[PDB]
Amino acid sequence: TSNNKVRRTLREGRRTKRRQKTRIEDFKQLWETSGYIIPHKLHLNIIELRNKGLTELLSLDELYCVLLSMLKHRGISYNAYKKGLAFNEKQLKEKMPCEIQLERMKKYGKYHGEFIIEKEYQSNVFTTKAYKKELEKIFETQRCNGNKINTKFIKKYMEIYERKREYYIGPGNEKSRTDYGIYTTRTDEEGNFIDEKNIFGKLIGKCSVYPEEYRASSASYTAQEFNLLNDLNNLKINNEKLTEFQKKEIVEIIKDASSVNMRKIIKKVIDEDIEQYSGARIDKKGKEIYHTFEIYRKLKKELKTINVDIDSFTREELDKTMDILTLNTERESIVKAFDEQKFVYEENLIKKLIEFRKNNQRLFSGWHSFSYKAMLQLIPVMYKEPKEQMQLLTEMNVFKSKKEKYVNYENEVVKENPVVVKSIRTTVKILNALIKKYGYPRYASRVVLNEMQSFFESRKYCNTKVKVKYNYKIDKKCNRGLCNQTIYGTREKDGKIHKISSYNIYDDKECNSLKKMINSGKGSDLLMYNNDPKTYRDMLKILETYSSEKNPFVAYNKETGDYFRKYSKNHNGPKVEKVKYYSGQINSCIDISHKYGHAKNSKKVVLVSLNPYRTDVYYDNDTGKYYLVGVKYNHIKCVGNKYVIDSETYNELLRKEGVLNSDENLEDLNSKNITYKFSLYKNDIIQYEKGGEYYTERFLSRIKEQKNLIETKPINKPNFQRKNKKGEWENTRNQIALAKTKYVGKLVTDVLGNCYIVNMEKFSLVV
RNA sequence: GGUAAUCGCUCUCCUCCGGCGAUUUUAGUACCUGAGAAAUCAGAUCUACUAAAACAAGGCUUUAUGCCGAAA
DNA sequence: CGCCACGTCGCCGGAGGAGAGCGATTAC
DNA sequence: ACGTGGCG
Repeated sequence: TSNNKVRRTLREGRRTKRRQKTRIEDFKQLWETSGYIIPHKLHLNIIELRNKGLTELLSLDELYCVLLSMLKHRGISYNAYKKGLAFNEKQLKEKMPCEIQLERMKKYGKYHGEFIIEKEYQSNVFTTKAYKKELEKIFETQRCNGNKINTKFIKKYMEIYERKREYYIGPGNEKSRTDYGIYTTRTDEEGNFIDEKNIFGKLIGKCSVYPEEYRASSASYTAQEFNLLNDLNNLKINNEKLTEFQKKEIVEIIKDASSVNMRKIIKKVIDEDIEQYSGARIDKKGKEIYHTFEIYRKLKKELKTINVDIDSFTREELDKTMDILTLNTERESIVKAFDEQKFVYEENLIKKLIEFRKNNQRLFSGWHSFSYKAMLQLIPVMYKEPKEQMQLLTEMNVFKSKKEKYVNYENEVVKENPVVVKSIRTTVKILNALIKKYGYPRYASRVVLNEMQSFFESRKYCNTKVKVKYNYKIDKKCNRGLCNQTIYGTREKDGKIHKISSYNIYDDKECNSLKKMINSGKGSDLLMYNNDPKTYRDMLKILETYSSEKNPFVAYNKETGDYFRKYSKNHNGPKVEKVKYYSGQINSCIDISHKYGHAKNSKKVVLVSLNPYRTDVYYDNDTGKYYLVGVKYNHIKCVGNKYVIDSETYNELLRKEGVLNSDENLEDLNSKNITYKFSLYKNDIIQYEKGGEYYTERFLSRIKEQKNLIETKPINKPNFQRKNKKGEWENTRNQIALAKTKYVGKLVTDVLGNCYIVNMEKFSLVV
């Protein structure tokens, strides 16, 4: 679902960012080990340094800065994007992208790939060929100008520069075993690591007859033999069926033919006129559907120029080579696969097959359903006995069943969409529960229906009529969405630290937001944009003259044409398109400013909207006080199995909620009779006694700062939180203070519907 | 009805390799305001432009085409 | 202290498997 | 969906 697509985008982005950091670090190491020192003062006018280096000598500092910049924007190697590519192509016939960006700076003062200007589409997404040409020019100029660079440095820098792993290798290396790439963590009997040649190979589907074998590639010898036998076997001519001798002769002729016209060939082999035709699959659109050997004829006409005999090839060698040509698409993988195959190939054949793959890719459309085992079992009996393929399939009746495992006794069905997997898991859980209690009377739909029918027909004396649970559960996992990204920068006003969000003017919704903020007087009181007093009333002047019911700036550039700039006698003011404004205080935050060089917990840069994990109801028998000590996702140091809250970052919430003082700790609880009464997770069940009616409600989380604040959900349905008025469902919250109440209770509820009352739990420092 | 195989045309899922961004902190310049004839200085450090770093909090040993980390 | 309105990340490009659906069919 | 200040 959208969530796994998100997980993927983040994983790929993280891998690319980490590969970029490694690139920069390796460049720094090469700079150190080559006899040069990293400078301390960095230059900002990088592009002008590129222009200088094209012709004139550059210092070590300038060269270091330009190389560091180059390693970050090394371009792409092989709508607005394609049109921008066309413009870079038409401008690259004379010059390199550095000069184009120079001109963009000179006449527009910007570089990035967003240049709506009819409209022109200047951009920054260039091609690696131009960057490499620029690097070659720069390096040659510096070398000819008596620089300190030696050829080893340029060669090694370009080796670092062109770091690009291949899509069929993935992450991990020969010492960093991960199950996401080629170098895996599984160990053999000797303890050595396991190494593959291509990742997609294991993903190939199984055969439809023998479920322990890999399918065949539809471009080989045996595949085309089988398909041409099926096609010519079905045809009926002159109310006579083709005989075995006729089948052999027609196969020999069609293999030996260059262009196929089976009306003519068939009348030649039969030696009899033709009055009627059946089995011919002429398209109503005007195409004569035939299964003649296609890859055969092209391979014959191609390899016969260099005079290489395909008939000299064995069947297994041809099938194997046709499989590798099907899967492996690049030169290196193909060469390694042909090396692994002990058969010896001339380099001419390798190049010949590679160009054949690259020019007629459409032939290798996919994999034939069967495997080579069933195909080799079928073809000889297909040739000897002139019978239809479907009947020959059921002769050995190899499609018996797969009920052996089911009569021996989820994973046997789960293995056969990451959402319906969970759905069917819940279905089978409930079915087992009801079976143990009492009672036994699409692609996914077909699979699940067949599995249920098979399982219920495996039972003895069963007469079940199978004629044709939305992931409620609970949450118990760690390492979920920790925070909501969006790094925030915060400032200070009269001793209070306020988080600052910028407002985009050029968005209609935000244009209306600024409209209602300015008109209500709630903007001028804030000190944002008050640092320029003259630059503020210009907003009002532009606004009230052109208020309307649209974006005032849109009409401003439509009528006047000029944009909005900063007050200046010389009209030198940079354009204003985004205006910051205060948001409010921060109470819940993640202290990050220590990752910017600032002091610990300086709160200069924060991240907001943390997520909850658990809250532990606490009860003392001395007076029955309430301590709904909550826990959030940040306080957990987990990875898969070690859901450890740790000793610290748990007593601090304990103390803030009032359980403990500065001295008392997690061991000073028995003294006041303090221990768990429950352990509530998201989408749990809790009891309440508001006003002495018992309200059984779903616990969600803790919010705000007020002590004993619980958010509740209607037991019945979370999708009906509180419908207050006639026909509106406001998402009203159940912010409630549990400072003065007297009861709380959990009802562990399995799917069958039973309710279990819970008592003093063990502890929560799992692993 | 159901099953297998083919051909052509239209949608979805998983995995991998990259690019352009966006948001922040620090620094420079412009824009503002004082001193100054101006330059330049100090201070504001709001609105942009340019560099570097951060980019789920955090963890590894494999010190590198390094690795994990937002879904059963 | 209790209410209730605000506000939260996008776009491209190359692959390769694996699922379906709709038309023609050949049949069990 | 659901945190998380401000303003009576």
